[PDB]
Amino acid sequence: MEHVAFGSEDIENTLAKMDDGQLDGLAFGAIQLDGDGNILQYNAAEGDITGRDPKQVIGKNFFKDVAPCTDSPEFYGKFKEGVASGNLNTMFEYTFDYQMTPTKVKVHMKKALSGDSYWVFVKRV
Ligand SMILES: *C(=O)/C=C\c1ccc(O)cc1
Repeated sequence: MEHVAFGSEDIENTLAKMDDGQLDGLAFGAIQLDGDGNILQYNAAEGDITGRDPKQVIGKNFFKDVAPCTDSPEFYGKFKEGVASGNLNTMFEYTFDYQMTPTKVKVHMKKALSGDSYWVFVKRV
């Protein structure tokens, strides 16, 4: 494992160092998105929760194609405000139900340490 706790204060500094191999060692799901919603990285833990094959979702649009259940003011709306503002740090519960057994999760969205990239972290609740 990669020892990083969900919701740590400096999580973006810790994950700046990890390649896809390392992101697969996290105990929670991690998605890296550009400012458009396109998927840059998708770890193994997220695949275990949603059933998606990480390698097959890279390059798709998260809100339009892969996870349309998050295309709502409660998820996408917050993301788009964060991108626009250039700052984002929010945590909330959500239910993932597109093409899967409805699953309650905790979501943490936060701006990456890198210019136009944004993290989505997920864990079961
Ligand atoms: C609603 O969109 C649920 C499904 C889903 C699929 C993949 C990811 O990463 C999140 C949510």
